[PDB]
Amino acid sequence: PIVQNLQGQMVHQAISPRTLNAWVKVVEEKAFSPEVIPMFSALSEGATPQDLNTMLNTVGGHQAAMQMLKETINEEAAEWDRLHPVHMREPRGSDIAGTTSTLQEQIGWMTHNPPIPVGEIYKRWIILGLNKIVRMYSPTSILDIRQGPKEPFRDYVDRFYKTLRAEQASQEVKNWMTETLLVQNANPDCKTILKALGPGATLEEMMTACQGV
Amino acid sequence: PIVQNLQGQMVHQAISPRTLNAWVKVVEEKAFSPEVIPMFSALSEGATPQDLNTMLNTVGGHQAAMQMLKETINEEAAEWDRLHPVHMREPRGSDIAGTTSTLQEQIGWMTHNPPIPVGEIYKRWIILGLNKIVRMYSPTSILDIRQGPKEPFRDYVDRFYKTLRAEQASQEVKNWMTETLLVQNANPDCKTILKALGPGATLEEMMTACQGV
Amino acid sequence: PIVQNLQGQMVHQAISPRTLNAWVKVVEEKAFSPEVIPMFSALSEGATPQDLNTMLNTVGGHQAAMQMLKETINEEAAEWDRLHPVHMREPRGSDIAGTTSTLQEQIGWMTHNPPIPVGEIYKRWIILGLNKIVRMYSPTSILDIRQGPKEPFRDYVDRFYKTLRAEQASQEVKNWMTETLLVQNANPDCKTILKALGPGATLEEMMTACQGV
Amino acid sequence: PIVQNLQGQMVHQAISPRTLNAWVKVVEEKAFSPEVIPMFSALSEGATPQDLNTMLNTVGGHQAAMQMLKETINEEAAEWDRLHPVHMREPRGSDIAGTTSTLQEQIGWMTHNPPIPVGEIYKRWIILGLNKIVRMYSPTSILDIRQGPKEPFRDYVDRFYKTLRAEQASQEVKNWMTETLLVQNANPDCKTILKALGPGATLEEMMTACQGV
Amino acid sequence: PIVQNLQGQMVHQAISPRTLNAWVKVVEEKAFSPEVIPMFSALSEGATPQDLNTMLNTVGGHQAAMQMLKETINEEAAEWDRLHPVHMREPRGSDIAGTTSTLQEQIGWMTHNPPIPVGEIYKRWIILGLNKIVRMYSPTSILDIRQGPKEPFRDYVDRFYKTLRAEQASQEVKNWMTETLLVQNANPDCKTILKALGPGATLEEMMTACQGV
Amino acid sequence: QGPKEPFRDYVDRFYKTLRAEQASQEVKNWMTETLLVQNANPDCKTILKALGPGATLEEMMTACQGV
Amino acid sequence: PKEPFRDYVDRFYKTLRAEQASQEVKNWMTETLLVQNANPDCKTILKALGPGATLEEMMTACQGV
Amino acid sequence: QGPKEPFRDYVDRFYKTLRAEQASQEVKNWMTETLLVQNANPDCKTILKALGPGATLEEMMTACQGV
Amino acid sequence: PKEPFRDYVDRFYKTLRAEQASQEVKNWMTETLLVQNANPDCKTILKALGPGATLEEMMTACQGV
Amino acid sequence: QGPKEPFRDYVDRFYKTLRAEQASQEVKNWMTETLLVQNANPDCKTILKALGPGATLEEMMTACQGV
Amino acid sequence: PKEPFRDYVDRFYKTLRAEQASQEVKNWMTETLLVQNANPDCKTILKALGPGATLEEMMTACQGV
Amino acid sequence: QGPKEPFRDYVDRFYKTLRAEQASQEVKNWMTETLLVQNANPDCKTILKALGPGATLEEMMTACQGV
Amino acid sequence: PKEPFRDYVDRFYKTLRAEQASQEVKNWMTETLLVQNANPDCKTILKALGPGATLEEMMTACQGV
Amino acid sequence: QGPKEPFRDYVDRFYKTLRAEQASQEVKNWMTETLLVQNANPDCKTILKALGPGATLEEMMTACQGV
Amino acid sequence: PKEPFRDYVDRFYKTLRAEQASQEVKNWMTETLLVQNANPDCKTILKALGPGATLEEMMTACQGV
Repeated sequence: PIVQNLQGQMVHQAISPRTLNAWVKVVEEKAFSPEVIPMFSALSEGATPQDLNTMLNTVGGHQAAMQMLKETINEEAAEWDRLHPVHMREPRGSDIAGTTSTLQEQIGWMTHNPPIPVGEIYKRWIILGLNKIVRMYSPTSILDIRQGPKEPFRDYVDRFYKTLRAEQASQEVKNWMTETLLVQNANPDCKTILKALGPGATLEEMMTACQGV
Repeated sequence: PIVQNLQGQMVHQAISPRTLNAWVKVVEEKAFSPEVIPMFSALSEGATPQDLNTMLNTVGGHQAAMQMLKETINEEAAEWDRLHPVHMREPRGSDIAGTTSTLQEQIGWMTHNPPIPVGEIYKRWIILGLNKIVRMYSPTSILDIRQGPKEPFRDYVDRFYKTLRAEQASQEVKNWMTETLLVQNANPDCKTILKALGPGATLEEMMTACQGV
Repeated sequence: PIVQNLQGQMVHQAISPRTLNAWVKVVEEKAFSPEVIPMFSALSEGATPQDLNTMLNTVGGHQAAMQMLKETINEEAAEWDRLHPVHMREPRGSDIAGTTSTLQEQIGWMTHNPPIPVGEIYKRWIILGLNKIVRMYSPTSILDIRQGPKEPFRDYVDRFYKTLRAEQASQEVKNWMTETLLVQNANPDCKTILKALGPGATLEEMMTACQGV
Repeated sequence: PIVQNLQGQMVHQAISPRTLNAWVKVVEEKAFSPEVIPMFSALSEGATPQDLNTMLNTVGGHQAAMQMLKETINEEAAEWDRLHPVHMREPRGSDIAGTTSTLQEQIGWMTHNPPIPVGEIYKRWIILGLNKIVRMYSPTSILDIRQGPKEPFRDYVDRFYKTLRAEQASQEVKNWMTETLLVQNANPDCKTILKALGPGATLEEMMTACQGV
Repeated sequence: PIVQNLQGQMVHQAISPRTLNAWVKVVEEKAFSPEVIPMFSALSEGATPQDLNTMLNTVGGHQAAMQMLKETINEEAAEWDRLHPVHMREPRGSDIAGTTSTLQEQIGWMTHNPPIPVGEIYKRWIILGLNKIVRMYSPTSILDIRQGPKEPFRDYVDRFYKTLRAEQASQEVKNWMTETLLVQNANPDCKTILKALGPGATLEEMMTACQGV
Repeated sequence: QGPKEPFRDYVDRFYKTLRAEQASQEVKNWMTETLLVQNANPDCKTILKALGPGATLEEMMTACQGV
Repeated sequence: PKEPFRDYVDRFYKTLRAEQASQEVKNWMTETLLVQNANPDCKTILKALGPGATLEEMMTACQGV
Repeated sequence: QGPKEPFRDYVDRFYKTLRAEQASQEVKNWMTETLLVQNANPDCKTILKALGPGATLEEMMTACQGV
Repeated sequence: PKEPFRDYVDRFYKTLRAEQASQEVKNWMTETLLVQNANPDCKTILKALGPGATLEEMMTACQGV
Repeated sequence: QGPKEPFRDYVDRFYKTLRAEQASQEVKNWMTETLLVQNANPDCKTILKALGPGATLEEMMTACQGV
Repeated sequence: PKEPFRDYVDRFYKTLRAEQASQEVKNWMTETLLVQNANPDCKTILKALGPGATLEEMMTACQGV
Repeated sequence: QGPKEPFRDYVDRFYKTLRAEQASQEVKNWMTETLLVQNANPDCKTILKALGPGATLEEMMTACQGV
Repeated sequence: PKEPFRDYVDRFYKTLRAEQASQEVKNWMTETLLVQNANPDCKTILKALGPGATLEEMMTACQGV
Repeated sequence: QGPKEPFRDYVDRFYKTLRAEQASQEVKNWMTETLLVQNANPDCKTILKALGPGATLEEMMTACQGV
Repeated sequence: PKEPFRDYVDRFYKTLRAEQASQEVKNWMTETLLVQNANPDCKTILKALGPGATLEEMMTACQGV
């Protein structure tokens, strides 16, 4: 992170040891279940690119996942260099990625007016790679999720949304999936309740109708 | 949060990374079980509206829940604008919600004399939305909770109160529910013990009578 | 808590958000099992009455438990007013409870010479209420605890002491309970080993005799 | 702990609330399993005797364990007074134990040149008492540990070493126990593999030979 | 760690008590499962050799593991003394290991220009020893890992990679192992799917082909 | 509600009981909304739940007649 | 009896094109009679819509039961 | 208490034993309150628990006679 | 024998309106005799109230057992 | 797809249905890619998955004919 | 029928060395005929490669099925 | 110890073996205390454990004779 | 044989009041003979006390076995 | 290795296969050390593991002949 | 056949004290012949030591198999 020093000038604060341990727990124990993206996004709040690379040094070891992450970062760095050609110096994609930039360059950019938020930029490329990894480690297609013959509708909704949260689908597809597939893949008793609501039903109406089904 | 700087003037302290991770754990792993409201209320102590929005950026992803939260916030923001028409400037509902206000406006209001506690105000609108979400994700009506034929009365009381804590019921209804339904839905042996106490029984008397039932 | 400011004068430090979350976890998940009293006592180290009330705002919601806590606090506040009649001003019971006192009154009392430790006083009234609540939520009388026919003696000793720790019993009764009931309620094989030690046996002798029984 | 104040003079920092809660978790939930000694040793890093007594106020409640701890501390305090007769004043055993010494005496001793490290001294007496308690609560003699007929050798080695770590045995006895009993109490198939290594085998050789046995 | 003091000069900050407790949890509870190396690497960020030795004082007790660690450190210290003969003074291997160096020597080296990063050097020797220990405590050869007849391919990939992460294999061997053994040891149905991809398949292609197999 | 009981008869039983019930009007409001659906016959209950909680008694009867 | 509801509808509206009642009557005819002359199962399903149902609602609800 | 034993007889057994018991008056207080109910016959015990712990022995006998 | 307790009460008080003892006797009559002439099960339930029971307590306790 | 149905017939069924389906072109894109493989016959599905998602319909038919 | 695919290939190419069609024909002969004259199982496996398959792909795919 | 073996005979077996055992005197001290009780016959072992670890061999034999 | 140990003790001490040996003998008589003339089970239990046992220890140990 | 196969024959099978194997010399080193023991017959494998990984092929054969 | 290995050793060395070959031969005799004349099971166990085994290794390994 970045902290105002005793002289009032902004200075680096290293990402604290037990924060990195909380990220190591998230990488090692949750096996890229979709909550890894929220927890990465949270633990890296205000992280400089040096801090973000300090976190990715423990995605290393998951060498298949790390490869997908590195190539996604490189792909986005090239796309940055394409969208923003050459005119502190303005950061190139490798400067955003914290490989070629100095720490003082990173903090300078993040503390500029207007800010050049290279940390919270690079964090988007990393989150996009983590989305690819969460897809790879997903156990099921959304089309495989069906309600158990005695499964509570809440628990099926959780299985469904947890899977949907991993999918590649655009929001327009996720809307269609929510309405059609959540109804379609319910068990026949609960499906009968859901069908009676008609196509415009909110998830609130669906679940409140199916309490104790 | 808000912290007195080295100059003695009040300044922003960002909600720390591992605090946000503790909130991500509460959203992701506890599936809007009713303890999500206490834990939100605790983790957001002294949060500015910018901090609260930083926490809600991880209710996003639970898109059905996030919709209920956004529309509840907008509903309360309109109700604020109705209850407090136009006369720092006094905050409009979108200023309470931290969308249109600056961070310095938020801290200025929260540090005024008397304080204008826009953080601990907005936190009530958020908690009201989380109550709607906790209802939606509740597994059972309070009327579905019945003591198992060999369930310890303590464990049934916990199942009952945990469900009652999710319900929409006003306190007058919750009082009636406690006295009549907790007795009514006990198993017949324990119900016989509870009935013998009469209608005025405290929960202490009920549980102390039913130890080892 | 209370912290020496940059001017050297003592000032309030708010009980930190993730400390309150650790208390919410203790209230919500451990269901007033007896370790709730140690964890309350620990998390509230150096808490002012405003801090303690900030912690009790999450016992609220457990409305039966909260009622027992409020009436125990009020009972102790009246007993304080009785034991210390009217002569900073000396704190009345409601000043100890942090309802009628200002934060500066609370810190002034806690930092006086000699100290008037209104925080670590009020914390005793709260712990006394938590003892009543731990009794109510206890699953068994100490007289119901018997060693399983193949239960290791250590595990029965833990079940016994965990229950004994919840009981109302004075220390003289707890001594008698330890010696007579721990022997009496062992299974007949282990009971035979324990009886052979005679009445003066320490718990160390009992357990070291019963390793691998 | 001890911290350099803004004037550069050393001053007390109270053992933080959530550190005490992490110790309460270790005492309450791990039932004096042998890792309680490492976790006590870690959480009490740089603790003054006042801090250490603040931690032992939650071993209280485990009244049998607390008695063994108190009498071990008193025994060591007398042994200190014997080994160091009367000549800040030099600390007596009760000054090491933080009962008769002031906080400023404790910090003065710990910050002297050479240091008089009354905290990290007293912590040894406490750890010696915790060793007695870990023995009492041990479930088995080391002689009771035998490998299951299909138990992986790693898991038996863990059961064995975890038990050995609780035993009274001197290091010379622990060496003999490791070599003879770990071989002797293996199941006959794995025992056949281990015997083939001869008496000089390292634990590395034993385990690498028994992978997938 | 190392922190800039109020005078701007760099000074020691002790590795905080609850950080050491998080390491004790990692050593005691995770039984040298391979995530112990990431968690050591994370918790020891910026650790001086005195801090690292403070962490290794709780690998002590796992006396077989501690022996492998000590001899690996001594082996690397001798190799350091060989690779860097005698010319602050330049650190010898025992100065890197923090046995013969002073704390001020350690911080002086770590804060030099260019830095002499004795902490993040010594941490490599420790991690190399932890790799030996993780091998010893590994439950299986990579050749023993086979997919269950109904095991999801994701779960077999996790079992495989978790085992591969423990192995001695160089990266060239790990590449060959990934491609040939992951295919070879799949169950015959999933193996049929994997074989159809040909030898060049990425892990992404393998897993996306085997979703719901 | 009985296993074959017409919904108009069950409504009559319910409100006839509710007049004797001694709880306050606030509780009776919650009762009329929650219990009337909860204790309905499983077929009739399935019809009623599809109306949602805002339905009037007239609408509930109009839907459930002949179920 | 067991005629698919779309076929019963087609018969009904084909007849309603022929018989010559006034518009208010034809409205009432569709709304009451299309339900009341339906198969007993279909009639039971259709009454769950109440009196406001358009034909599209009736067909999408019934599905031939 | 026996499976058919009159409560007055069980009280006589209990207090006759309590006079021989060697524990202090503090323990005997706890005994008279806790054990007398705990070891009562399950029917009689069900009557006694409904009186609550503040009941006198006279009240306990007055309630349990003829159970 | 098995008469519902409300009916036994009604018979008793209907009789107590007729027989002419003084008020102190009538008080004692309700309190002792309404219990002691009850059905044996009802009598067993009613004695659990002790001597202080009003008729409302007696009826709400017994419920016809 | 049927247990013995030729893949060209299943493709005809699928796209004939897809023309009647009322969802937007964005959804239909996702449908044509995902559902066509997902609902294929297990043998034919095994052939299709080996082509990967980038395969054209012509390639899918060319592979699955005679499966 | 059940001849191992390598032996069928060897027979085919041994024959293709003898019969005298032009190069474009020989290319088409290997590509179409080596598949179309294969055993029915082998033919089924080989068509999964499409028309671009080299002989090395054909043999490493078929493995004699 | 055998299922019927007199404790004096088991002590003779044990110490006769202990003289042949090659471990150091520190280990033999731990052996004589721990193993002698641990490997005793379950009845005899129950007698021995009640003496506690500080008992002498003479006391152990004096207690276990005729068990 | 199966006589409760308290009764055997009472017989023994009643006899020891009568027979006229000197005090050192009477001490030895209680200590050795009260054990050695006991029932074989009682004797087995009592030897577990060793020679130092007072009569109160003997009775509280034996309990009539 | 076969259930009765002489170790010299299994070594010949293994290295004859290893010459055909297309992996690099780094992989073949790991193969010769790991697989030769791992795939040995359970009796022969038990002999081989007792030699440890540093043993030469000559030592492995010298130990396993006649197993 | 089934003779305990210590007894076979004792017979062998008792004989080796008598027969008069030179020292290099006696070394080879102990090393090869003590194994090769052993019982077939013992011989199988002993070859697992290789040629370097001293008699103490041979006895502590074999244990009479």
